[PDB]
Amino acid sequence: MEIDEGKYECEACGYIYEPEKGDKFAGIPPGTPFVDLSDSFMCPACRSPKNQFKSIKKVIAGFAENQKYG
Ligand SMILES: [Zn+2]
Repeated sequence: MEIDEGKYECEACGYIYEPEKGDKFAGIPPGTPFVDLSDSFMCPACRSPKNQFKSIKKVIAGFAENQKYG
């Protein structure tokens, strides 16, 4: 829907790694971008290899628009 804060999504299970928040569930603190994870980080939900994670900085959403932007 709307992401960009270095939020990565596991294409293997659908988990979302939070960099600024850190993988508190895996052991990684916040203030850390996914690109800085360990050389072999595993998903805390599906245990997949960090290489299975993929960023997602895109915003898609639009169901109603009764206006013309000014
Ligand atoms: Zn996963």
